[PDB]
Amino acid sequence: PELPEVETIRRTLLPLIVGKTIEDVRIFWPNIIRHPRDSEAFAARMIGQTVRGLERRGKFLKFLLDRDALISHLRAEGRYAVASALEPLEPHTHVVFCFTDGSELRYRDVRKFGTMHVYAKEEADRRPPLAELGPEPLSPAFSPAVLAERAVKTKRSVKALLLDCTVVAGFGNIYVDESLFRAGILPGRPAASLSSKEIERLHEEMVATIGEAVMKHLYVYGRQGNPCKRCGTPIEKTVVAGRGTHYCPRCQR
DNA sequence: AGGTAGACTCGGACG
DNA sequence: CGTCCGAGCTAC
Ligand SMILES: [Zn+2]
Repeated sequence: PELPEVETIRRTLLPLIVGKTIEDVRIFWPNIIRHPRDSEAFAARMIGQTVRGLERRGKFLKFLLDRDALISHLRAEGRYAVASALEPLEPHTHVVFCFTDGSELRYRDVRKFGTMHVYAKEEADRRPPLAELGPEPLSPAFSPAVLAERAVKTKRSVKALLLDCTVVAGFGNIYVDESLFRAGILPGRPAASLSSKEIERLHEEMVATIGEAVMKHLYVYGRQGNPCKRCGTPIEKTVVAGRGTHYCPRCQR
């Protein structure tokens, strides 16, 4: 899931778990657990804590308990569900939080690619994976000025810059390509090559693109070989910043 | 110094 | 049957 979907998960999951108390934590793929390094310590420490809140930073979910925060990243295919301990688990369920009311918060991930870290709440923001995370794209903290300052100081492409979690939080591949198309900027452009006008336009399209998605369709992403919706030129796909990258070679320069 | 590329994690889809 | 893919500690 991308940022807007993670926000939807945050909003919908919270009422399904708030106020529940963890009675057991079962782990079927210990590698998902990144901190504490020992999955048995991870399980032991959460037992007895009650869920108090659920926040989002970038694409990270931050479960707030009594003493600890659980920081979870789902990557592309991770998913949470709340269900009865009496019913068989869905396939690819790797971690289950069992509540005293007989319900469970289950984490599934066919790719086994997501991560979990638990720290005392007051430490979470200054430890991985939240440490050094950039500002929320929809916050005043993410400004043209902030974007301009990062862009001038790097030799990287503008696409690489936008994918950098320290620059802006959780702005995914799809939204990078869409925003660059909407701003009329080629993804392979050196970030430092962007004018003030272009940085302003890019910031504006980033906010509009992800903001529109958060409230509730694609110009380029996955549309290679099909006509641009604005000019009819075939959309092209190449590798930029180590990712599949889609663009219109007429609309973007 | 620290910015930056590479290694790493996985299994479904693809040739 | 190998190769590809991609979000977010190690080593030049
Ligand atoms: Zn076009």
